[PDB]
Amino acid sequence: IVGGYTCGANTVPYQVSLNSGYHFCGGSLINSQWVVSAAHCYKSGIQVRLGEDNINVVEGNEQFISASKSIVHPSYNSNTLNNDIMLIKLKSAASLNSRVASISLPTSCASAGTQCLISGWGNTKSSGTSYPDVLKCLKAPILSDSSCKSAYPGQITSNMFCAGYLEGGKDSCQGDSGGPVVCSGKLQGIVSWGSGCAQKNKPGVYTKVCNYVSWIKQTIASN
Ligand SMILES: COc1cccc(CN)c1
Ligand SMILES: [Ca+2]
Repeated sequence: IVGGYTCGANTVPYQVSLNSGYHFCGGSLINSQWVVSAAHCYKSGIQVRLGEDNINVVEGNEQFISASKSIVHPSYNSNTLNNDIMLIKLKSAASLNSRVASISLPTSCASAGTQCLISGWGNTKSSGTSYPDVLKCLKAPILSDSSCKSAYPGQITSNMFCAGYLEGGKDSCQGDSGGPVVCSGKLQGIVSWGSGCAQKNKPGVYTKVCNYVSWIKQTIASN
């Protein structure tokens, strides 16, 4: 997260870190046994880390649970990043509490201008590289479909939305991938793509979760 703030430990209880020997992506806990992430975050050997603030230190609220299965969306296209969503099932159910908690799926899609919270452990520089140990947060509005399409001609599908600031300076970044965009207590987005971080006229692009609720529910009910 570029241009954000330190969230504060365990203030984003659905936020998870996906670890394959190191943090590589974020995710969102949506029930005791399942995580939503980006399809581009797919790899084998994933351990889900919940209850994290400083990802380099054991601080006492963590649960580390290996994934038993990953399910990438059937329609994910890695080139276009259309349908950039994946589910990850935990080997064991997480113990839910104030600091480890699920986030509700959307019942409605959020509109442009809605204010959301985007979070992650990704790079904090628009030009350099600095990775924070503690969770970073950004408050950002959903952008209009027209402005998003104008920003990225030819690339925005009905399964994507833009959020952020056309002026630059505040954005998601590498390693934030897969993480949450939450608006009014519901997971409306997944950190997906962009062109660099925090550049003018290149806001972040997010998977449009409301489009996937039926798939998510059905998949969970049978797996
Ligand atoms: C270029 O790498 C990125 C990864 C996640 C999100 C974004 C959006 N600025 C960019
Ligand atoms: Ca930790």
